[PDB]
Amino acid sequence: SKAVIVIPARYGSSRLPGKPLLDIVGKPMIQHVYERALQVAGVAEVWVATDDPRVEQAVQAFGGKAIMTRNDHESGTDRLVEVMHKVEADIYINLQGDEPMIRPRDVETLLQGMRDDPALPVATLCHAISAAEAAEPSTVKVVVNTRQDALYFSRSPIPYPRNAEKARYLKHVGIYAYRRDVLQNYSQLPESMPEQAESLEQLRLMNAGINIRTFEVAATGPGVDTPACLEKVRALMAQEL
Amino acid sequence: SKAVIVIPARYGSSRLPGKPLLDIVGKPMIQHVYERALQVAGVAEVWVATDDPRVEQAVQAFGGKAIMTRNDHESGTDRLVEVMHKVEADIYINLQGDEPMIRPRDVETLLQGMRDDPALPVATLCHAISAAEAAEPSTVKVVVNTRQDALYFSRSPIPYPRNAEKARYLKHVGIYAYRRDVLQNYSQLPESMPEQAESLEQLRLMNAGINIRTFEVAATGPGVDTPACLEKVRALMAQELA
Ligand SMILES: Nc1ccn([C@@H]2O[C@H](COP(=O)(O)O[C@@]3(C(=O)O)C[C@@H](O)[C@@H](O)[C@@H]([C@H](O)CO)O3)[C@@H](O)[C@H]2O)c(=O)n1
Ligand SMILES: Nc1ccn([C@@H]2O[C@H](COP(=O)(O)O)[C@@H](O)[C@H]2O)c(=O)n1
Ligand SMILES: [Mg+2]
Ligand SMILES: [Mg+2]
Repeated sequence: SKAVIVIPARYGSSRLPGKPLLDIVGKPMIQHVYERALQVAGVAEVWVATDDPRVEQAVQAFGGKAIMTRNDHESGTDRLVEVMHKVEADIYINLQGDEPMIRPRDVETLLQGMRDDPALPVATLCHAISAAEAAEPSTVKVVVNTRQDALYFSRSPIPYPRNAEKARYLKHVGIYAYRRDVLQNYSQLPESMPEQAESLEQLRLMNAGINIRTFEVAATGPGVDTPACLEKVRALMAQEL
Repeated sequence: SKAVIVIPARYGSSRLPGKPLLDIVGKPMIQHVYERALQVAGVAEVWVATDDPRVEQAVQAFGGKAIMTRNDHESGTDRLVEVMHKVEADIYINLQGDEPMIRPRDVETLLQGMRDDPALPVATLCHAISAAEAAEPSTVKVVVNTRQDALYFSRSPIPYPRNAEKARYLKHVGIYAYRRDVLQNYSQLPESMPEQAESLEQLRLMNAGINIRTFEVAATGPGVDTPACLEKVRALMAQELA
């Protein structure tokens, strides 16, 4: 069972142009994600899928591996599909390029989940959050069954607190592990109403009946979408030293 | 394929003490639900399940079949399990005792779905609603996939309207059809945190990986839960006789 990591890292960004190259305590963000991907055991290759020559140069300068991809993809998943046709693997792990506080051990948990059950199509992560936190539509909630399969991904606070002291909440951590066959059939899947209404691409998978198993991990460090959040990651990663 | 209908009828009610006996055009609500259940084709027997002798006498007075069940039951579905041990059937249909405007044709659609797919564990009903109607916690919402299977049920307005113009809402009609094996171990299913927080019995099935297929029907008549709606129901019900 060959497994590879692919890190979507487009140069463009609405809030932080050239995000991948932003310096964090001495190293460009994309490097922090790449080096940590390298600490994950059981993975044969780690790639940074980019669209700009500057990102590609930056990745090669610190020893990393980069692969150029179409500069008109609508999302990291669509770019991952392009990489799939080019890099042969049985399992592909999609790691966000703007989440440098990722924990290698967390990615191992994810991989183990795929290998312990070869029938599992997709796997992802999640961690506990308060009800106050679950109220934010910017934070995605996931509801799971006993086997930990996802029932639904929503920006609405679910489960609903009819009996609030009985409610337990979960934030979805955007890391994904995919079986090869799922990426091969991907471009054929139609966008679904829940997906367009919620603005949650993973819903496209649930629509088509493809199962996604979650795996709980401890609370995860913040991502880099805003200048404010960027200073947050710096202060955090620095002190971590 | 033997199919039977069981109508749970707990007496108590915070808002409407004794809903089942509440009169509607000269018939206890429970009668309207029973007579309509009798119009459903393909069903061999129709029972009413209660924990209160007052409801029991009321059903026998109009010549219906009534069975007494424990009072410690947590839900209607748990109550049907007790009935299951005594009343044999391949398929059990749980019809709410407080929705008198039920359409026999909709229950047949439900039964047809079970028979068309002998592998389907549970089937239920749903119908389109406005976003405004979906805001109410008392109205349960359901979100499905392309095979009409349910993804999740909630009192919360789902799907969340990030792009409000693309949100389409489906209201869950609380009628259920289950294979016998579903009930035989429904009361032995692990606790569902979602069930406990949302107070939705069907969530115990999802928590256990048991599939529930949805079937869309036309907008249904309101229910007798609030003194406000109870009047809308009498007006309509009487208007129907006309
Ligand atoms: N301990 C209990 C509680 C309820 N019931 C009976 O079960 C039926 C369904 O209950 P409901 O409370 O009116 O309806 C609910 C509700 O909460 O509105 C139950 C809930 O678990 C779930 O089945 C939703 C559906 O999602 C449809 O809304 O519907 C009623 O005839 C009620 O008397 C019972 O027998 N024993
Ligand atoms: N069109 C797109 C959109 C996002 N992505 C990647 O997906 C991740 C998260 O997306 P955001 O730009 O929205 O933060 C980033 O690593 C980003 O580079 C991509 O490679 N192509
Ligand atoms: Mg982002
Ligand atoms: Mg009701």
